Amino acid sequence: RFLKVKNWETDVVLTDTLHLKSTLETGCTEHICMGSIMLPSQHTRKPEDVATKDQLFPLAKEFLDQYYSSIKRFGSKAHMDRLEEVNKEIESTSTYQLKDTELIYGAKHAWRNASRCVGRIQWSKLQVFDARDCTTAHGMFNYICNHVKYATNKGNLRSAITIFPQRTDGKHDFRVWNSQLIRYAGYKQPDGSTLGDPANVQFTEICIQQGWKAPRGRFDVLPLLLQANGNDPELFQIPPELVLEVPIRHPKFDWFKDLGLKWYGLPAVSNMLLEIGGLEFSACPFSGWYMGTEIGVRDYCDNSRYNILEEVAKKMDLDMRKTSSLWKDQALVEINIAVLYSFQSDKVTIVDHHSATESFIKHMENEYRCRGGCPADWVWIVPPMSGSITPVFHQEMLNYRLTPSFEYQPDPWNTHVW
Ligand code: HEM
Ligand SMILES: CNCc1cc(-c2cc(C)cc(N)n2)cc(C(F)(F)F)c1
Ligand SMILES: C[C@H](O)[C@H](O)[C@H]1CNc2nc(N)[nH]c(=O)c2N1
Ligand SMILES: [Zn+2]
Repeated sequence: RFLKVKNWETDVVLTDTLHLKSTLETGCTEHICMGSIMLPSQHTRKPEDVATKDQLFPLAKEFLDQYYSSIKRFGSKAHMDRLEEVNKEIESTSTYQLKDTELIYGAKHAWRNASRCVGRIQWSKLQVFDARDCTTAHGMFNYICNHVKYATNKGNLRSAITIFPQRTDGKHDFRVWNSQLIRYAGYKQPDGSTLGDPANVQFTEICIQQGWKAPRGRFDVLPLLLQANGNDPELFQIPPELVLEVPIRHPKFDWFKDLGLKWYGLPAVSNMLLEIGGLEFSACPFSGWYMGTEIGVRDYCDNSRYNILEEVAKKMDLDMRKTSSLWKDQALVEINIAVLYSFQSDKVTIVDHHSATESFIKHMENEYRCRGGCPADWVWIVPPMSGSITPVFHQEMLNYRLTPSFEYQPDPWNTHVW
């Protein structure tokens, strides 16, 4: 009931007691482990799972008890009256509203509890933008531009989240239909192949079906498609001066510029759902900075993404006949050297997978010491390249689900009553 986790590189043992406070389920049973299912049935919030008023107060109490425990005023009159006040408000409204202080605590701890995030060492330095007074898609557009400009900070990137009004009935739902705020377009070709980013080919067409005029090229920054209070979503173009991009060059290979690759500086997930004290925030774009491998390995070299191992090994002139020449591996390392070098020489914040995984072990030690545990998903924490030469490969990690949390949710174009 007080489980142990070992680092087999260092023989370090940590003791997890935090998992006891866990409430959500994981998908695994005593007889089957689901730790490699990408979007487990549990990790999703459908708009039908509107917690009724009966369900709402325990969730509200539980969250309020840890918040007041966090500010060392647990059990005081202030806690008791806030407990009573929200109880009364859930009676009256069948929902309730978070204080600004409770919203910042909730948001920071959803990040803190994100077992799949390797960058959590920074969880307490997060800038919370309260957009719960927003009412229109134009207002959403304005909040989001302000978020991008703030978080980008001229390349000195700053973590942030913008929180739009919470779900109520489920049919009046604020949603950012983009999966990230800044993404490159993807166009299918007349010959079947794909221009830009194959991930977004359906989303790119949805923007055109709603009227987007596509420059039909590679790295075309998509428009924001914003839905407000359940209304049909409307297209907006982020001012280009607000979208900071890094041209990718290599510190040895001068032919690397002619590849003509670039990437945006700001990773800003926009499709997920923030859950706090039983309330569901369907639109909550949050941004940080990139770990290099996200761009260099997954974005650039996933078979179904930009898939550039081909041309890079070509220009490196590699033994591309044999599978066992590791030409793929060889081109992958050079590509990721280039991503880091470009961002750093341009003063845009980026972290390499070695520094990031070291910081997460260090972060893990802090959580087990001053919190009693740290939920962690090894399948996601280990970087997609050079796994065992980073310290997180050798670290045992207990995965469990704590609230407040970030959840996945259906893409809005499958649930929307147009
Ligand atoms: C500050 C710098 C940050 C870095 C370097 C970072 C890094 C990462 C990486 C590498 C992943 C794996 C995703 C993938 O490989 O496709 C991830 C996932 C994730 N990040 Fe972080 N992140 C940062 C900040 C944040 C912030 C500010 C939030 C929210 C406020 C956040 C929440 C999440 C969540 C919720 C997931 C995974 C969702 C899931 O499937 O469970 N991260 N992050
Ligand atoms: C390969 N990058 C795609 C991807 C990136 C990120 C992400 C998010 C943040 C705030 C920072 C960062 N550095 N990355 C999060 C996800 C997801 F969807 F898992 F949450 C996916
Ligand atoms: C099948 C598997 O669950 C899926 O490929 C996961 C594995 N681990 C991952 N880890 C990270 N960081 N990001 C991912 O997209 C994935 N994908
Ligand atoms: Zn399991």
